[PDB]
Amino acid sequence: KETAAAKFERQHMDSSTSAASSSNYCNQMMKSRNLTKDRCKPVNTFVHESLADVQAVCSQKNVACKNGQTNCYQSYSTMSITDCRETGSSKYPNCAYKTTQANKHIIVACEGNPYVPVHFDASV
Repeated sequence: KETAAAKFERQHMDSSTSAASSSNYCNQMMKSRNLTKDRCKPVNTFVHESLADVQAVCSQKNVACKNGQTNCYQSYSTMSITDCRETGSSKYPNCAYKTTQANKHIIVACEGNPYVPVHFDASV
């Protein structure tokens, strides 16, 4: 099956755009990366950076994840991100999101060898 590292790239990477271009970015990206297949995922963030700079965050500032684990790392620098959150008119299978573009540090959890990101924790 799909690895955890691969799932993180499918759900959170968008190196092909520098930022969200319009209010429909979340609606199309959510559908196209298959994040609405079984149900509407309520929150999800896309990162508009090269995959090498996001993988490097596993060698940056070690911090505690929101749930207590200690395999979390925070970016020394801010990154371009898009936050997608479900709207009031969202109704499966027609999931609807609100697009929010912004610049913040990212917090991810890392695992394996090579040691890479496997989950998006938060943006701060």
